[PDB]
Amino acid sequence: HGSYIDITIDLKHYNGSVFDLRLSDYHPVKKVIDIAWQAQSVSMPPREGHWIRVVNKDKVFSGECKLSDCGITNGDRLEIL
Repeated sequence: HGSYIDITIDLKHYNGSVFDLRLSDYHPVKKVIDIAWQAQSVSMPPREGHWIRVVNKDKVFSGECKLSDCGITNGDRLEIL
């Protein structure tokens, strides 16, 4: 169910790492955050609100939005705030 997209996650506001991710766009922008914490050594944790900024598009989305509904596609870089 959905459609696979290749994106980049940027933890600039945390340990500063950057990884690439491929997942179904029917997922909530929030999913990128769960995955981010599982995959990386982020001794933080994440900030409430779960807000993301699509760097290449200079637009912020609520972590509750559906990725597809945010026009987020391959190439997009999501900066977790």
